[PDB]
Amino acid sequence: ISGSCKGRCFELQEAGPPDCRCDNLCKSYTSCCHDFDELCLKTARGWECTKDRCGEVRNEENACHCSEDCLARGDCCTNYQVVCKGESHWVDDDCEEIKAAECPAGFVRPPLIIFSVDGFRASYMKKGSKVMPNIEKLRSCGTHSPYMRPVYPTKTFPNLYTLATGLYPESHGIVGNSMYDPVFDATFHLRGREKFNHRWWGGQPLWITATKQGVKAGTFFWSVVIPHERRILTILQWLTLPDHERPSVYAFYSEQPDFSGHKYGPFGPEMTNPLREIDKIVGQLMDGLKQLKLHRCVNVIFVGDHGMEDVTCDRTEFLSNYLTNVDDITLVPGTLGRIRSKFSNNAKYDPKAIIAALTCKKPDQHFKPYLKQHLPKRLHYANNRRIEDIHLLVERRWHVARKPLDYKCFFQGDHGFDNKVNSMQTVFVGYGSTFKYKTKVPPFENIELYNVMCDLLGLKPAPNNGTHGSLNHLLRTNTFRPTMPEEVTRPNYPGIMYLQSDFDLGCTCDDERHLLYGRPAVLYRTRYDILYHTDFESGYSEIFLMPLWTSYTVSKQAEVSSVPDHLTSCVRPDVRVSPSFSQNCLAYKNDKQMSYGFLFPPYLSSSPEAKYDAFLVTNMVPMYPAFKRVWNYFQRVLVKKYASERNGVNVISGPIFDYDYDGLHDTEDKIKQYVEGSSIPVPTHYYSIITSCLDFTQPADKCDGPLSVSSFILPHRPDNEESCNSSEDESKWVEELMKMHTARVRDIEHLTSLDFFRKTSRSYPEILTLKTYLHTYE
Ligand SMILES: *[C@@H]1O[C@H](CO)[C@@H](O[C@@H]2O[C@H](CO)[C@@H](O[C@@H]3O[C@H](CO)[C@@H](O)[C@H](O)[C@@H]3O)[C@H](O)[C@H]2NC(C)=O)[C@H](O)[C@H]1NC(C)=O
Ligand SMILES: CC(C)CCC[C@@H](C)[C@H]1CC[C@H]2[C@@H]3[C@H](O)C=C4C[C@@H](O)CC[C@]4(C)[C@H]3CC[C@]12C
Ligand SMILES: CCCCCCCC/C=C/CCCCCCCC(=O)OC[C@@H](O)COP(=O)(O)O
Ligand SMILES: [Ca+2]
Ligand SMILES: [Ca+2]
Ligand SMILES: [Zn+2]
Repeated sequence: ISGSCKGRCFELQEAGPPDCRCDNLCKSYTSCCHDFDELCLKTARGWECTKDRCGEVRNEENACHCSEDCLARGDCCTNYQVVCKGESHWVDDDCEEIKAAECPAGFVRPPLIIFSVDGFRASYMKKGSKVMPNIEKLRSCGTHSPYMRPVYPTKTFPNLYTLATGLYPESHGIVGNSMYDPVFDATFHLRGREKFNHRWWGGQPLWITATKQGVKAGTFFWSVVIPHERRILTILQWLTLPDHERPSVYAFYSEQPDFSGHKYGPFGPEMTNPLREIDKIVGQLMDGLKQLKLHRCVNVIFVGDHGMEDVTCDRTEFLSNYLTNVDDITLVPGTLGRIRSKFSNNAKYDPKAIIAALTCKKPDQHFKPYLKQHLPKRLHYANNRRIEDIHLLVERRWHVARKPLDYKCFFQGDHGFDNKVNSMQTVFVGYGSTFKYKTKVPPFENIELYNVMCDLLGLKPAPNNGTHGSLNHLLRTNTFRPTMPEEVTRPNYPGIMYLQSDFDLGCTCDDERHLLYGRPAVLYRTRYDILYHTDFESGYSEIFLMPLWTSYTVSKQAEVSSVPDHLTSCVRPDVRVSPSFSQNCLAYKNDKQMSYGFLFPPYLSSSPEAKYDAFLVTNMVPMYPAFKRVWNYFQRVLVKKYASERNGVNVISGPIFDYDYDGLHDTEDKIKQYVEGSSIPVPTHYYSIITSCLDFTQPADKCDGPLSVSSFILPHRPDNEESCNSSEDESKWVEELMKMHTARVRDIEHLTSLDFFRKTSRSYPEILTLKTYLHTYE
């Protein structure tokens, strides 16, 4: 019978054009039939059976049933067997390893149930089985990490879609809870019907990837009035559908503990209550799965999207204290700041004046302004038209707003800060057939889970920003095996081919062991030369006229010499490299804005004789004088420091060209600044990979087991306006700037189209785990 919801409640073939709908999203579209809340959302007698309800006569108006025939109809309360058939709650069963998916007949695959909780800070898991018995046993039985790193901004909507796509917000388009698309000339918001339009959403989410490859998904979404218990009973009821109508992947999301976390903060005593109610819902799901004889078949992912931080209104910075006029600008306020012009036609609006008026203007300033290209590359922002040119990175525990008027304490917790902040770290737990038994894994970013979930359903994942294989150690059996990217350009090994008289670069001068993990593979068409020296090895690009990488090893005992005062302006030609593909000092001395540095520092030479190799023209790179304060401190103080703390370090350094701020290696046509009157391109960033042995008892060049690595992508900027303390000695701000721009080896690989750690004696999945490690310093 058409026109009403009986026989169709939460049907997985929902559609507005035909009839009124009865699915779990009819509320959000305001299109439910008149009998939806009467038939599909029954709430009589609650969600728990009792001793007296055992074997009752079927009353169809009850919320859930405790009759005898409910197991066949597939709509018992989740505690039916526990209270009526003497069974035990799943949380009380001992932890028994699942060596193989024990599934009842009919299941092509272990079902995947995604359980998402908003605002579940990683600190919450320290409450134990006293508050959350079901969650802690999922964590101890299955696979878990100390925390999971979200994406920036650490907000629900960008993170929930990132979890479903594996892409950064810059690529899937959901760059914030609120955003303005200038092409649409429209505003995206949390509340409202604008979010329902498909134009805002890029990438390919998990449910679309499953649908396209013949794996039914159903409906991932739940209208907010549908209670959590009804959402669980709906999922369990779907699990009893016939074979070719039963979805394989399911998703539950909960708005707690985000709501209570905002009202009371992450450490409020009121936080205990919602975390009990969340574990109750987890208990209902696992009780129902055991009741369905699926507790040893289903895969369950308990995941969060963002943490929570203590934020009060008394800690809100106001732009009206900084800018002469705030009426000409529109600001996205809160734990992050995005500033654009309020008027289409306003030529009196200039970003350089606003950025300057916001740059180190007050002591104890709790925000920092950035052009989006100058944000730390680990954030992977910028590359989207919905991302404004002016971004304010807000200090943790603080807010920023335009005026005090747009501000009228209502809240005690908030989120959205840098994704490396401790309070923003969230949780991940994997329990089920394919997940490992009682295993802890290192922290990882949520961009990597999309590959795992498709692997759990046999789906080929759409292109994403996870490094497929870096999470292979999460599963019991992996169908996917990573492929080392094959080398595109083979290197040249040039000997001495020229005489020093062949060179007229206008340059003066008054006169294995260093490649520990194999050479980097060049993954694009170019021409470069391998150059061996006593102290360092480098792959010199003949196209960019500078090395793409330079590798050298500093022992724990290595001494730091100094350039003699008569050799400080010494640059020598490389007789192995043609003068046609060499840099020249006349370019640098005629460029009044640019100086030069060295990828291998002459301060770390093993001998004055070998020091002349450091002054080769093939070891030099264009560097602004203000950046040379940062580069020279890193090479002369910090590398020796790192080699002392870590029993030697292997340093791989090189330039990065990303003028279009898309995170990918630029080709020749995208470089927008050269050395004046030259063909020497100006790098936008400089990277370094500092590798040691995880077992510090062994030196870096004699390491047997896993490695310890840390990387940075220092922005090559002509001023130090980013560091407000740059007036003082380099021991008071440089290390802080580098900690801000920490990076994964993976991010350097994207920005240079290179591949590191190819001959390591470790398994490639373990290496893929290393290349995704982010040293957060927190
Ligand atoms: C994160 O992953 C996404 C998706 O893999 C990456 O974005 C993709 O970037 C590539 C390279 O720029 C784009 O490919 C190109 O497509 C154009 C047509 O638009 C055409 O010239 C070629 O087919 C070329 O391959 C691709 O369209 C784009 N896709 C999406 C969905 O964004 C992104 O670069 C990754 N981020 C990082 C930091 O690696
Ligand atoms: C409970 C409501 C208030 C929350 C609104 C839910 C909203 C986030 C969901 C509901 C419908 C979803 C879209 C739909 O599933 C189809 C796809 C196709 C895919 O290629 C891109 C994403 C998209 C458009 C979904 C986006 C998220 C939606 C709007
Ligand atoms: C497949 C992995 C994802 C698991 C399934 C989640 C659904 C897929 C994600 C879709 C992107 C849009 C989110 C869906 C609705 C979000 C429901 C929700 O809970 O929103 C609450 C959020 O406003 C409040 O948090 P904040 O304002 O950021 O503090
Ligand atoms: Ca680029
Ligand atoms: Ca300064
Ligand atoms: Zn949330």
